[PDB]
Amino acid sequence: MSKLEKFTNCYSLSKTLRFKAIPVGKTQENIDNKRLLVEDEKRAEDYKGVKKLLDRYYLSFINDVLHSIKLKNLNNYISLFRKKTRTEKENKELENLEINLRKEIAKAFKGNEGYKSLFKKDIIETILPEFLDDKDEIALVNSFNGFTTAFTGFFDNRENMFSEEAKSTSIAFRCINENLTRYISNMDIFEKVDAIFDKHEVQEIKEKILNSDYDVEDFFEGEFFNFVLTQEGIDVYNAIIGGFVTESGEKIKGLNEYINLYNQKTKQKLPKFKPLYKQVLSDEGYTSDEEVLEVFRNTLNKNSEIFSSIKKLEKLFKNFDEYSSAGIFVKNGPAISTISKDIFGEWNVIRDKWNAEYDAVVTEKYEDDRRKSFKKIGSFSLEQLQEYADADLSVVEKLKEIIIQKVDEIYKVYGSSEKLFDADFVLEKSLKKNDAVVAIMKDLLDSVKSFENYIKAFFGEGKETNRDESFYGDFVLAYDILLKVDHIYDAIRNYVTQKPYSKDKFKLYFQNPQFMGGWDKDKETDYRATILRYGSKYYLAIMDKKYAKCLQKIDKDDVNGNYEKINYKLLPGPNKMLPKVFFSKKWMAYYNPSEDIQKIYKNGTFKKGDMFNLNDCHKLIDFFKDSISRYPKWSNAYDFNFSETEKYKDIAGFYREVEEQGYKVSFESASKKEVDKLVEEGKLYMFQIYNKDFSDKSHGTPNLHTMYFKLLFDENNHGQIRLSGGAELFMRRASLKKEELVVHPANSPIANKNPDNPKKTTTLSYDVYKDKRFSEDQYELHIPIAINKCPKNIFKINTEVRVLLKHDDNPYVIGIDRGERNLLYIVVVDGKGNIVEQYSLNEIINNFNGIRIKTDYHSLLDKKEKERFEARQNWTSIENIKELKAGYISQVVHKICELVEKYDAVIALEDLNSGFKNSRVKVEKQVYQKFEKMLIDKLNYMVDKKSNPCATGGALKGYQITNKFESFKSMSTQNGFIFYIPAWLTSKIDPSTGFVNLLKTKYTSIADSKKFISSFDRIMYVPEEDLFEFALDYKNFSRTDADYIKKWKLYSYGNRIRIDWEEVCLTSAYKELFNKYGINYQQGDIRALLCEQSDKAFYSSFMALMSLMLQMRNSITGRTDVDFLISPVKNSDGIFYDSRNYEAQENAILPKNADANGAYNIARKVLWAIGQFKKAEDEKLDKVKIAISNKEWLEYAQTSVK
RNA sequence: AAUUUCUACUAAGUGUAGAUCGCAUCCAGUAAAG
DNA sequence: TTACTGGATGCGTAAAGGACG
DNA sequence: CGTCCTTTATT
Ligand SMILES: [Mg+2]
Repeated sequence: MSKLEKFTNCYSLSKTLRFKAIPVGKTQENIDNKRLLVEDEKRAEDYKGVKKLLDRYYLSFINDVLHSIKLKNLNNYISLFRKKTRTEKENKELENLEINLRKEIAKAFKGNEGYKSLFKKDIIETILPEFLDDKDEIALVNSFNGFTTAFTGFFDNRENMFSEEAKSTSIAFRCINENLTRYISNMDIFEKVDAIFDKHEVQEIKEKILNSDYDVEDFFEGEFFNFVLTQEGIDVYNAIIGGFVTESGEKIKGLNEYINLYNQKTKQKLPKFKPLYKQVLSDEGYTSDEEVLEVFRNTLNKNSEIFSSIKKLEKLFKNFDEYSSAGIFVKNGPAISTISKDIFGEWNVIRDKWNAEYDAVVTEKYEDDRRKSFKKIGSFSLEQLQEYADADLSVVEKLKEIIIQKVDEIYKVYGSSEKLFDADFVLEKSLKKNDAVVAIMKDLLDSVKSFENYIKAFFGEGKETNRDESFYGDFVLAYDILLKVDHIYDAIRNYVTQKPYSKDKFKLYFQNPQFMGGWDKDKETDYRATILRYGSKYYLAIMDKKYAKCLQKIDKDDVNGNYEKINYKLLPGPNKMLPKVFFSKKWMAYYNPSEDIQKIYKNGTFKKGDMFNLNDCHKLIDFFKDSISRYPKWSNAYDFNFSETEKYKDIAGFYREVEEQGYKVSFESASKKEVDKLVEEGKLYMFQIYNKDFSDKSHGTPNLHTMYFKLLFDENNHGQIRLSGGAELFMRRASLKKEELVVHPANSPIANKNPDNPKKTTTLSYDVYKDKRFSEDQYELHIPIAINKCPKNIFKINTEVRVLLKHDDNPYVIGIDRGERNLLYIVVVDGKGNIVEQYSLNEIINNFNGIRIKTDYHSLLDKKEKERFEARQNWTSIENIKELKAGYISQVVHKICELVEKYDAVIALEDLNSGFKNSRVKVEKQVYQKFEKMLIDKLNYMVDKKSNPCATGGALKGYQITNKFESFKSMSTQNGFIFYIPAWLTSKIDPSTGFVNLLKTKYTSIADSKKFISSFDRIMYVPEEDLFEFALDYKNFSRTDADYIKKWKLYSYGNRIRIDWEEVCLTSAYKELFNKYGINYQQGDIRALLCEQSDKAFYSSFMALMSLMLQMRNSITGRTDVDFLISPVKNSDGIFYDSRNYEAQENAILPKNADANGAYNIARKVLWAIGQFKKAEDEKLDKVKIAISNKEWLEYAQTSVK
């Protein structure tokens, strides 16, 4: 009974293995003498050029069919689409009409005589040349005759456009699912807003845009949809909505622009038309230090247009007082937070001063309709913001001094960068080497980017009642120029952040358009590539064009050494292959098929469906079985042992066997002298298939991909991992020069980088070079493999995980959380919430033999964050931080694999689609999304390298506990052994009671503080404990619906940390506050005494002391020792939870700190989800809803503790 | 600081630990408030 | 002020079939 | 003829 070992052999997946290809003997000389690498480097450049020409005809062909087309269901479909109350029967009716519309478009493409020609040999040889009218381009298309097969990959990408399926690539999908849906949405908007378009206004658009051929009204009729399937038609429909610029250039207004003015001027909010997506085929980075520089000097020198727009905006905002503050607006969003801080010094006083009108009891249903109407507002005027400004304070004037300050900072940074704009300037060193120059460019780009992004706020996205067009004329003219710095900034950074070496490479064909397409022995002559073995080494052997049969004549040599030549036989896609070989002209004449058989096949009765007859399909199987016996190329290759015909449920049952049996890989001997003579003579080219695990010097654990490769040829592998066709071979030219490589010379000691490593220094007898693999031309071989090609353990993975989890008695859950003090933190938990393991993943411990050496990835990030600070915040140090985290999670992935294998344990992760990231965490959402992907990817085939391959868990019996990755958005609910969870109330929660602070202790008023004190049931001093006790029922406070116990007694127990920072003893601080105001706190219930006090400084110290008491999480930034969690509430045995009581222990039953609490509590929400499983029936486990609500969580956290 | 490739390395000396789905094609613009 | 690649397509083929000398 | 390039068949 192990939940893990029930998830093997579940579904197939493809993977690619990569290797260096090292030429052997005279291979590279003979490749050089034949100029093969030059031919292929040119062919790659021509190949990319031909595809763009091929696109042109494909584009032109699409318009021919799209213009002719007329959709049949159009009116009926649109009405059914519009009904908002459709029976489920009518929803399936709509799907049928939607499918038929896509089929009308696709069948219009595929019904042509011409369609079949586009993806055949003919297009390059004949159809394209006649189409083109340029002599040069026709010559390029002519370069690829006899090379048509190599275009197959490109053809398929285009076949996707003409599919009828609802897929992103399809034309019919763009037309029907996307454009037609938008068209219908625009008809709805049109009828509401039809009248406001002026009679003159429409007659304009008909002559200016339409050219008088159609009326603007036609474009919002359903039957007129056919016009807009073409890109030409889309351009016209979008032009009505957006507006047009004629050949004369006169600006023509658009319908959506009219709507803007109306809703603006009348302070209304009518809807606006969606433009139509482009058709599917209608219409790069800087490459050198000289180009990167040339753009910086051209776009940002002191007489560039961007610098001209800065001088105009300086003159515009210098006259800020001259304009109407009622017609100047600031877009609502983050810019409201910033500008609020800029002038008052406070983020949320602008928040308050419109809360001032809007602001007293708070049901969250009212608090959302509060908080929401809030977000609805689009912008604020300078007058509205001045209405918020206290008297004697001018909002416009101190905005002027802030904007003007930002332009003066640009001009100062220009003077520090002035020599970078001399026509005389030349570059001494490369930019990445030249930290000084890159820092100068960055400083200037930043000062202009920040000025741009800050000024962008003065829009109001209007859509805005009467705007100061005198201000927004000069402002829009200058800003559209200034906006160009965004593209410039991103391009220059992306260049500096790049690596020094280049991964650029090109494909090698060896003059075969289907080169190395497959490995089948019979096709070895046609493909001219095969695999050899000599001891531990493996080789790719390529037969030269003039000697395709040279390897076939070789025989085994009894006396001398022998290569092992691969014997690879595959029967691919038997459902696809079996008919073509048996219904081919060549075989159909040989073997008389009874009319029943060709009927059944032409009728489709063997295929499952309403046309399906078991006996008919059975008859087809026996026909195939007999023909396979008569077909000896197949019968002799594979030892076929078919199940008896009568057993088969469908035709796929017979195919499934043929597919599994249709695979064989063995090796044949071949004379090493004869083969090596072929290589010497130039008849054969030989590369060693190589990574560093094949080196003589290599020792210790190999790469997981090295194991996959060797297992392809291991006789203990029985179709678990098949060697797939479609391998490719590339040349990646050297990107670095050897003389320019960083060297650590031999016999001189090199300092080690790891602080934890005891050995501080290493000395070798040989030289070592940084990035040596890019200082030389390198072949690389890509090999596709097929894992679990015939899966036998067919079940829905989530349903099985739910069945096992329910009936599993002691479910183990692995919780993972992101901490502020800890990159990641792990808590493993048994089926009842007890903590089994808890530790930080700040240090990755690497094992080699019995030795252990750890790496503190938290200290690595700390040193690189300090390196970021030094040298401002350099473009590279951010990349170095981004890559180091990416390599960190690849270490953690294996640490979770062990824990899943060790505890047979389910994983608990944060749902990043719902939760909100505090940004105190070191691992930002983006790096964590990447992690949760890698976790998914590894769990499709989870393998422990150090396990014996035949074992379950080993490289031949990998675990499949996770479905294939789909999207970041699909990382919700559950993916097999992984459950995604909201992070709400996982850290700031007492693990020993489930208690949470639901109180709002922010001070607003004396009157608001009095109702707060009165809402408690009792506040008294407890002499026998020297504590203050605050009894409360959460029902007497607002926004407290989620709590389940309701009644709690708080205590001023222990210390807190106020935030610089100070330590506050709660009990004595309350006594200090009460003594300052003459309150007698020993006199039983004190509640009347506090409310009697009339001083506001009392209630502010009182609310602040309540804030500290309910602040269960206490930290000092920069003090990793202080992250303690303390509860103001007692448990069952009258103990207060204090996380420092458990951080001391080696094995603690409760979390050791705030970061462990989250990982502890993320795992407990899975336990709740397992609890819901144990409530349902085996058949309805699919129906059980996993997502936990805050009210279900607080009920579980407060009852499960006991 | 060597790598099929990536990160961390130097890991006891031409390398260590973990990870690693390639190749082509198309369409995109969202986000985001204790 | 944000950092946007993120989504989905499709192949991972041997043997029929034909063109060209 | 052979040889090389093409085209094909799809639960
Ligand atoms: Mg290794």
